[PDB]
Order: sequence, then structure tokens, then C-alpha cells
Amino acid sequence: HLVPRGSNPPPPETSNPNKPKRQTNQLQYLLRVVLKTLWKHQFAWPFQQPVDAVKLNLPDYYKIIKTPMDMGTIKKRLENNYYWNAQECIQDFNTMFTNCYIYNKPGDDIVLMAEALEKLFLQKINELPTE
Ligand SMILES: CCCCS(=O)(=O)Nc1ccc2c3c(cccc13)C(=O)N2CC
Repeated sequence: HLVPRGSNPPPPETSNPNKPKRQTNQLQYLLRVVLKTLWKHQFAWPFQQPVDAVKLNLPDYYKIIKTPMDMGTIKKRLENNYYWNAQECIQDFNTMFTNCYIYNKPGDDIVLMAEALEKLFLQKINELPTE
């Protein structure tokens, strides 16, 4: 009962080599504190790279989720100074959580994992430094 699975999209872009560099205290906090905390969490592992929805057989994932996002992407974006400001990075974290909550049933393990990361995220974002 084989069906066409299609392809995963290319991973989100993580490099903008000709963007001028600008560090901000908020971007520094996101990289060195927020991302580090979530990355090392026991439930981070499914979120550390783009979801392979094809190989995991997640039906209709790319029809439902218009903007895939993951912490591996966010990490590389931060490291490469891809983000112009901290709100762009926070938007990506939110997109990652939103996608998981939209696609999956509320009881599911992956949702519980995302919720644990989001609770920690919001704790750290509460102490985001002023601009
Ligand atoms: C419950 C932990 C399952 C981790 S997994 O590697 O076996 N499968 C999944 C990885 C990433 C995602 C999902 C999702 C739904 C169902 C299974 C999995 C999903 O939304 N993601 C992206 C976080």
C-alpha cells in the first residue's frame, strides 16, 4: 500500500553571508542563555533539526505546516548572525511550538515535550534584557 510521500522541503536558510553583522544584547541572550537552556533539555532531541516528515510518515505535514521550524535552524541562524533583531528569533521559536501544537493531538508525547520546552522558553524570555 505504497503512496507518494513527496519530498521534504529544503531546510530553512541559515546563512546570509552578505548581511551586515550586528550583535545586540537580546540576540546574545537568545544564543547564550535561551537556546543553550532549551538545547540541553532532556526533551530537545526531536527539535534539534528539521522534522523529516517524509521518513517519519507524518501525513499531510507540509500541507498543514506552511513554515517548518526547528532549533537546529535557530541555533545556526543565531551563530551566523542571520537575525536582524531578537523578535525575528523569538518568532521562530514560537513557530516551532505552534507547528507542533497545530499538527498533533493535545495528549501526544511530542506535544508534552514541546510544552516542557516552551515553559522553559517563557521563563527565560521573562528575563530578556532591555534594548
Ligand atoms: C515523542 C517523541 C517522538 C520523537 S520521533 O523522532 O520518534 N518522531 C517525531 C519527531 C519530530 C516530530 C514529530 C512530530 C510528530 C510526531 C512524531 C515526531 C512532530 O511534530 N515533530 C516536530 C517537532
